[PDB]
Amino acid sequence: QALQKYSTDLTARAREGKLDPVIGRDNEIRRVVQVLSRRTKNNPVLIGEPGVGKTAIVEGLAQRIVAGDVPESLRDKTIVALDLGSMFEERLKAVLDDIKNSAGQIITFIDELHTIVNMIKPMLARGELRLVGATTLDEYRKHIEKDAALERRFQQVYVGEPSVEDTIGILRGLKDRYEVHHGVRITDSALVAAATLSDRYITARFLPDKAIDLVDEAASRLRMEIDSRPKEEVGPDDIADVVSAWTGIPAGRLLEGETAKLLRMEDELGKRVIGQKAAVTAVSDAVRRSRAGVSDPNRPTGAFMFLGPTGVGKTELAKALADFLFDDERAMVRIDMSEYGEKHTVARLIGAPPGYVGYEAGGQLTEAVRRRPYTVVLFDEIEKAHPDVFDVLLQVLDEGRLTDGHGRTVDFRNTILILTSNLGSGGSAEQVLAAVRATFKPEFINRLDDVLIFEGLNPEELVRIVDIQLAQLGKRLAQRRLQLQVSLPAKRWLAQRGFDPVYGARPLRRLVQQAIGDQLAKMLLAGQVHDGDTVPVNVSPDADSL
Amino acid sequence: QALQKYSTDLTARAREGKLDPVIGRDNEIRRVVQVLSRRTKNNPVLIGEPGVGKTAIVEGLAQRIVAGDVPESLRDKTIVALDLGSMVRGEFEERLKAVLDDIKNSAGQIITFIDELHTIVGNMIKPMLARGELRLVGATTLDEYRKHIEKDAALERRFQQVYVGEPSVEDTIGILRGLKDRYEVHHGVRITDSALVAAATLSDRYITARFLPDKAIDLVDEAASRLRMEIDKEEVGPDDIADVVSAWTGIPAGRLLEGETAKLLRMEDELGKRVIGQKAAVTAVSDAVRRSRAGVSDPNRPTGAFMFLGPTGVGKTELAKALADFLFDDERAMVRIDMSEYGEKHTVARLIGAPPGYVGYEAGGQLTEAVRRRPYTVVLFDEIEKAHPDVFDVLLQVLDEGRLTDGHGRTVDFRNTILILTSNLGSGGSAEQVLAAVRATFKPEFINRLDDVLIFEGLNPEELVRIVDIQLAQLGKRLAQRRLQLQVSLPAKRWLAQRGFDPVYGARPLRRLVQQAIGDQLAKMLLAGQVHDGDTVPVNVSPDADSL
Amino acid sequence: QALQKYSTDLTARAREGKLDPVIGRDNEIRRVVQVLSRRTKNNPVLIGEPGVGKTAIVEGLAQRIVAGDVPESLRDKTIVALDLGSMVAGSKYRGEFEERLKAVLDDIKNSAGQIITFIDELHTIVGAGADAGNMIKPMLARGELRLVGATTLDEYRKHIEKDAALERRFQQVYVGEPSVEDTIGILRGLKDRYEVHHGVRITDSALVAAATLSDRYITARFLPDKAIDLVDEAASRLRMEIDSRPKEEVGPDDIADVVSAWTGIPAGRLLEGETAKLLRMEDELGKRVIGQKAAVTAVSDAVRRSRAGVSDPNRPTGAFMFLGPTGVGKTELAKALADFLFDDERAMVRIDMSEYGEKHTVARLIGAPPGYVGYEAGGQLTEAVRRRPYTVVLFDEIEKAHPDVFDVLLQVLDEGRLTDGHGRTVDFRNTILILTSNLGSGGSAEQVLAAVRATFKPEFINRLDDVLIFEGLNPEELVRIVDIQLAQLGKRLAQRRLQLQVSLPAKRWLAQRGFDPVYGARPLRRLVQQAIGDQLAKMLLAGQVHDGDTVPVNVSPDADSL
Ligand SMILES: Nc1ncnc2c1ncn2[C@@H]1O[C@H](COP(=O)(O)OP(=O)(O)OP(O)(O)=S)[C@@H](O)[C@H]1O
Ligand SMILES: Nc1ncnc2c1ncn2[C@@H]1O[C@H](COP(=O)(O)OP(=O)(O)OP(O)(O)=S)[C@@H](O)[C@H]1O
Ligand SMILES: Nc1ncnc2c1ncn2[C@@H]1O[C@H](COP(=O)(O)OP(=O)(O)OP(O)(O)=S)[C@@H](O)[C@H]1O
Ligand SMILES: Nc1ncnc2c1ncn2[C@@H]1O[C@H](COP(=O)(O)OP(=O)(O)OP(O)(O)=S)[C@@H](O)[C@H]1O
Ligand SMILES: Nc1ncnc2c1ncn2[C@@H]1O[C@H](COP(=O)(O)OP(=O)(O)O)[C@@H](O)[C@H]1O
Ligand SMILES: Nc1ncnc2c1ncn2[C@@H]1O[C@H](COP(=O)(O)OP(=O)(O)O)[C@@H](O)[C@H]1O
Repeated sequence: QALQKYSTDLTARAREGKLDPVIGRDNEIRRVVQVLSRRTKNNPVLIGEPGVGKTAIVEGLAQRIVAGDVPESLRDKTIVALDLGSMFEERLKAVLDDIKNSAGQIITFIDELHTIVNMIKPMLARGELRLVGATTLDEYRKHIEKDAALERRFQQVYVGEPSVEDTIGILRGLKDRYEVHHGVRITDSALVAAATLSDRYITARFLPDKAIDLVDEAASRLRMEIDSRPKEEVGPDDIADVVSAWTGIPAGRLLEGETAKLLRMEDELGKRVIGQKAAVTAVSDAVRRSRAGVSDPNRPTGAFMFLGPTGVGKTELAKALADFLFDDERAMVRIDMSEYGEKHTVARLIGAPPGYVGYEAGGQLTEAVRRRPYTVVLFDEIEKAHPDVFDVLLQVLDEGRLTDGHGRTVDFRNTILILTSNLGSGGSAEQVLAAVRATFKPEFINRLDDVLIFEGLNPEELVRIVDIQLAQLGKRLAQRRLQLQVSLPAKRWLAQRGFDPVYGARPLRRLVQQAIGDQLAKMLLAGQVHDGDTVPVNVSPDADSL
Repeated sequence: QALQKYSTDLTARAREGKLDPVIGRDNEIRRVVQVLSRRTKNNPVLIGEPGVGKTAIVEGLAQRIVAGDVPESLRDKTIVALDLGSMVRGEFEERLKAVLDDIKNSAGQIITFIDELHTIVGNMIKPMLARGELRLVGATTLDEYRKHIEKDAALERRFQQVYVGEPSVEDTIGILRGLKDRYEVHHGVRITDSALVAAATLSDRYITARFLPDKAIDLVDEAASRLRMEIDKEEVGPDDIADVVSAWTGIPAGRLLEGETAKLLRMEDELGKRVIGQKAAVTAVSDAVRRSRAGVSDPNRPTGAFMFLGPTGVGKTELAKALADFLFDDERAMVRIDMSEYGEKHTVARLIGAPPGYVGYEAGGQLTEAVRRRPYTVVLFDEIEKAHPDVFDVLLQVLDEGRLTDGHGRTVDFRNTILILTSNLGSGGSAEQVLAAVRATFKPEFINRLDDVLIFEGLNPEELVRIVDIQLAQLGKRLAQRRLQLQVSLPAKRWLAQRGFDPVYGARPLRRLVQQAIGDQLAKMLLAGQVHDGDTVPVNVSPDADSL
Repeated sequence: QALQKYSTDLTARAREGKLDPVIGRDNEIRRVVQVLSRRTKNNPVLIGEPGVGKTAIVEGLAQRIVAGDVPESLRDKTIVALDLGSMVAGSKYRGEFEERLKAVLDDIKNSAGQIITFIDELHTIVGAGADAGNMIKPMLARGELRLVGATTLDEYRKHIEKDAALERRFQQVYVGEPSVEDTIGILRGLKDRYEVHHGVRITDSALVAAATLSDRYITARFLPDKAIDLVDEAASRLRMEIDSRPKEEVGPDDIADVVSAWTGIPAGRLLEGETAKLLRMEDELGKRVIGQKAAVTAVSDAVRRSRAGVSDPNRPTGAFMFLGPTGVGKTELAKALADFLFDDERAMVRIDMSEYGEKHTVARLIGAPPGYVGYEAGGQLTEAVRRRPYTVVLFDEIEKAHPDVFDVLLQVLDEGRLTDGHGRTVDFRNTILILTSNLGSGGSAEQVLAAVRATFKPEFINRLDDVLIFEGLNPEELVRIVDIQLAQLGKRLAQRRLQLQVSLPAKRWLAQRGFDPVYGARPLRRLVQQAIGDQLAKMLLAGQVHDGDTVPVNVSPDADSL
């Protein structure tokens, strides 16, 4: 009776009727009471993530106890809690004396007992206090997993997060508490919008609490825009607005200007990547079948690998892909699989486990994808890595998460995966087909999307490349204001001279440099071509004079 | 008695009987009390898997003590337990000093007991131990003990191992039927020997993660608690436990019954639910697998060594994928190893990997390292005709004695696997020259040890509708995220046949050919509009191609 | 009060008589004394493989000091048993172990030079750092403390010789293991302690037999304790047999009982029943091999000699190579032998020499040198033989491996020696090597005894024992062969309750078809299968046959039928 202050009550609140809204999970409450009425491995704990409603689980348990659906050994059982805000070791003895001397009738519920585990171990060894708790999977696995002394008295009970149809009524039961501060109307449309939008896209928090914070920030945004400079009720708009401002991944109804660009991706990308019709069709069909919600929910929103002959665009295409989605090139995650020539370099992209020298440094991939999980990762020269990182990527595909040294889990269900190589480089189709089937096991290539092949450059395809390179050189030497004047004969001359179909486009850059920049840099330092000038070029018998 | 707050007693509470009697395992107690009665290398250590009865044996010895039956040397000597999860950076050695000093000044032979001491061992107990005043009785698991007590120990010269592997079905049944009344008063429902034996056998067979003496008690107590809660049937029975096992694993209560008759009679269209046509082949293979597990064939032979060849794209692999699915409860079990690279004399060592210290050693062989683990697979062999006439010697050794040797030195076992040697021979002959070519190309005596050599019959120009129909029934699940139903029309569905067969690789493309077309041709409607989740999406056969 | 809670008094312990009476080893005690009595750098360190008594010498020195048998400047020195496990243990702060170590050193150097110190297993002296076990190094090289130590060879080399400037202040006393006679002396000295502990008696013949067996069968540990452990084990077993059970002393065969109760070796003095089985061997082995009377006698005589006590203790128990026509029963004779003296057909180590046609494939039964891929795994054969040191090695058809693998057996034989990757050695001294072949193939004994000579070498044929030649299958005895096969089949038909009623003409046609002169009885098991097992399988799953029916067979004009 001397515990009423250091610990609150759930028997008085039961009768006095005030209780947070509880719905569903009745099978879970039945499981809880069934495992409580056992002889061994009784008094379970709750496993999950922030935003399940496990306090709500035990609250519904208490409400059903006070209503009465219990077995014979549960005469209301007066379940209680032990306040962690009750924080020396002398008081705890008398605090636990009431629980011990009880008949197991004032059993307690230690909310978040993860870190409490000296004192309560022998006090539990006799089987007198239930010590029911509520923790998460990471804390179970790092705290109470290896100790065989306590895993004989704890039978975990897993819980299911997404419950959209009941989150509707949950919002119904909590909508009132937010219509008082925010003088706003969150319509049923807003309820079922918060319920059915942020689940697949904002998978960084969890539905029952991310949906509460979504409507909270939406009501705050509405009460904000109410003033002089920004609607009178939350609808299907401010919800999507808050969806956009979280973790960077855009997800709404439609931005009313993005539907056009997406229809025009193939054409828009053809001005930076040239040729590869099959490749552009396949890489375009891959993102449109995702932005619309057609793609599968447990998979990276894009994952394939291509290869072929050199100098064709295997990197330029991925770089243009990073360009057209983030508007800048630096927003791509790029790690080159060339340096991974030994086995033990797995911890370079994973981070060393607790207890070694480089411990707080974190990985190079998982740390860059944990925060801002929408960028595109480029695995340049995947063929070079030790055939053990391929086993990590095996887990990555078709599962969508990986663990690093510290024991946390990050998600990969909204990113794009690009891998490249040049296997064979001389086989037309069957040699390279058998080679890619033989170098990576058929159980890893099974999961992938289409493995693409680039075809190579041709004469008609090189004049446009020359035009692109010349426009680029203009952009470069525009800051000394020496805009170019080049003739179509010289254009075709370059496009013809640099053509050899074994190296691709790199000889064209080499020829452009050695042919123009040579003479241009020779003149620009001897004077007479000073700033604000336009130089012409003309095909000389062998060279091209200026 | 000064710091007895991290220590529990075993004889005091034995003077009350709050322990469980441990009938059975009376050899181990005699072995332990014999070891503990020596002069050097005393204080044994119990080595065995988890939840095997390690704590049960020491408690049984404690109870035999409190009764009094051992030699009077060990008589009148108590035991004290310890919990290490209460001690644990630092001050663990300080409390270790406290407890060791307590034991030391106790000035007697008060035996200790330290569970899973592989976390304790270090150099702080050996000067205490090589003097003869304390007696510690520890316990751990086999591989763990091999880790912490062999490399950094140098102490193994003063520890004696004791082995407790696992009880058997008949023994855990006696254990259960001994430990029944306690629960018949805890809950109190009723108990049946049928339920006990069913729990024992079903746990042993299907709960392949935990072990017997605690695994059985767990299931029994769970079923009893569920049937006490159900009163929200005053007995537990075999079904009353099979339901729990089904809820646990996922496999329903039906298949969790007799596994010979009701299984070998399911060799029916349950295969034909995944394969289409080829009922003759399915019947032949079913008879071969039925008669093979009868119990009269030699105990050293693959469970089947048949092969099937002919036209591709007819579902040659699909038969095997469905076969492994039905038998081993998984279709991700077959392992395909192409006989293409094996066209060179030297490369036959690729599927084994001969020497330790050469290029391919750690990777093992392609065949063995994928068989010694998961010895339930269904190995496939593409284009068996192109493999050099030296791997056939390996195959002979396989299907003449159910074992093989890798390079590491291990022995892989083949007495419960299934071989399947696909091919592509027989391009011109119907049934007359295909067998002659198979006889002439391969060694005509190697084929003798094989089973039926059936050839897959071609697909009826009508019987492509069934395969494409299973395909459509499948792809109907694809757009279940927006509940957009699909249309069917015999002109459209049969339009897939004559334009997707391409009779050099059967229906290889018949998945992509239709999926890309329909999916990516409707994928723009799925963003613009024109459909909602009740629309048949009527697709028609336009004058030339398949528009909507 | 400094070295009062971090140390005991070994001298006072010996004064209280609670130590064991060291016997012998006066050379090493004299060396330790004439080192400990030096002027500067007086610190001996007892070095030697583990188990040979590296501490016993220190207890001996303590006893000698207590008794007063030491030179003038060594009386009343009270050697101290220092320890560091209880100094570095409780300390979680900056500079706290240093205050304790300095207090101990100060308490030593305040008193006169009469606190001779003793740290056991001093390979635990280089740690404690984080400048520890290193401040203690000026005092060492000045003769302030004496610091008698004791460390194993391996730990010494691994932990100290990496710290050369510290190893200089030490002196090594190589404590080699004793021989059998000294071991008998020590055992006879210690007999009374165990005779008092266990209320039994121990015979001198038992002590001698222990000291002799513990040297010939347990070749992984060392003598002065490897022997004592057996005496203790047998005393304890006899005690347990006396108690708890409603001619009370250990004997010289209980020790053999122990040393056979582990390691599997049947070493003993032919207890009863065993002799009956050995005398009844040629016939008992005949029930599984019919014919070859010449060979069974040889192997039987080998086993008889080896277990009767007349055989060279350092050479294998036999190295037979028998060869002959195809399908005569060579591998089957070997398997029947292994089944005889083990009753476990899968407890022998057969290796198929048909695989080693390549040169480099020998590495599987040796290992790999240090610095290569598979090194810590070992060798297959060596690993299989290091445990179970009683198997029956076999070499299936050793004619394929090209003549280089013949240069490992060349010294496996005649010594029972083999050295794997790690540099270890294993003993084949109590195995039966057996290697078949197929030279000849029809030729007479003087046309195959030329094949052996022209294939192998003199250095090889000289190693192995008699080269048994196998006769051809007598056309008569195949009836008994078919009898054996039908018995094995009936044994396979035991989960059900079926029997057979095999008729004499059926058995005759069976022995008549499937014994072609070039391949012997090999095409008989497959014929039995395809003519009985499959016929019954088609006849059991489809009714018309049920368990219990004494199924008869017939001799129908066509292939055999029911
Ligand atoms: N289709 C193309 N469109 C635009 N630029 C291209 C194209 N093909 C090649 N290039 C240019 O040629 C060079 C090749 O770029 P990359 O894509 O990095 O080379 P690659 O095709 O990936 O071959 P490797 O294996 O990486 S050397 C770059 O300077 C590109 O700008
Ligand atoms: N022979 C036996 N007699 C009575 N009870 C037994 C017997 N064997 C097992 N048990 C019971 O089965 C349970 C086994 O659990 P433990 O004793 O913890 O197992 P263990 O041998 O300590 O190995 P771990 O640590 O559990 S993997 C005990 O609670 C016993 O009551
Ligand atoms: N000369 C001896 N006289 C009497 N007993 C001996 C003698 N040599 C060895 N022993 C006994 O043989 C055993 C050897 O044990 P120890 O010498 O203490 O072990 P150790 O020599 O320190 O080897 P390590 O490195 O500690 S495992 C003890 O039981 C000794 O009593
Ligand atoms: N005297 C015999 N007693 C029993 N079985 C025999 C006898 N002679 C031959 N056999 C049988 O003949 C068959 C072949 O015997 P194996 O010894 O295995 O052949 P093999 O001696 O190894 O000949 P190769 O050269 O290796 S093919 C087995 O089924 C034996 O049971
Ligand atoms: N099913 C539900 N319906 C309505 N409100 C709920 C429900 N579950 C929880 N709540 C309320 O929302 C909050 C959720 O937070 P909390 O339960 O602490 O999350 P967690 O379970 O991760 O600890 C609680 O304070 C509770 O009052
Ligand atoms: N009899 C069949 N039953 C079901 N699907 C079949 C059948 N024959 C072919 N298929 C289809 O063809 C696809 C590929 O055929 P597959 O067997 O992989 O090619 P191959 O026979 O050349 O190895 C299967 O995934 C399946 O969709």
